[PDB]
Amino acid sequence: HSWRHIRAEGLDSSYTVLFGKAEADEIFQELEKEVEYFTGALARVQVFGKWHSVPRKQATYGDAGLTYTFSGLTLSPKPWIPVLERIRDHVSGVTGQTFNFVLINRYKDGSDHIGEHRDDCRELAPGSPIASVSFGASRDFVFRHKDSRGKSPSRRVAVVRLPLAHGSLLMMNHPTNTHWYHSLPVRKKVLAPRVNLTFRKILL
DNA sequence: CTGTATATAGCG
DNA sequence: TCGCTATAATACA
Repeated sequence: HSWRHIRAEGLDSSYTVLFGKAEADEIFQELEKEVEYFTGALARVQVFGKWHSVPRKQATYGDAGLTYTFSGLTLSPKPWIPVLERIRDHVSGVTGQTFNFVLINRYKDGSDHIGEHRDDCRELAPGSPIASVSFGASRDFVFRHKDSRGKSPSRRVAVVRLPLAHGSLLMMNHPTNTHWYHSLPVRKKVLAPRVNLTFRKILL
């Protein structure tokens, strides 16, 4: 109900805290108990011609039949579990949006990270918002405009930086993900784990 | 003078 | 400790 609006050219997101500390703690504990992360061949991706194990853990849950593909890796969704349905439904209630899929990224500490990218799958329903819900350690989240990259950038739109707190929701609305890359950079001083859930509308 | 795109290495 | 550019080899359009 009270949102910090994050706006810039082609950037339209909003940030709010959904859950107090006690409730966020319970949910975090239950996520740590219940979520099953991919391992092995389902945790390696191909970027710039080389394969790497991802510097974090990932899981996908959602409706049957959906798939999620990026960087040479295809993930199939595990059936929904109660903790994930409760979060999905709370976010849906607060936003008026619906989601049929969630990507979970877990960062064991500040050395786990995710590189710059846009969430612009073919399988992502056109114009649908992405709901990013975070539990555990606060981590810095960075938005960067496509045109501001690489030595002599075309222009210089300033980076937008947000800490995402325990129990928070970041809604990324169209067309944020057509124009802006995001990442979760390494933060060596962070010692504790963070679990991020990104709820999405995926096309069958 | 001139295609576009994408995890760590190797700097500074 | 952080953040910059270049780019593991292709795959396009």
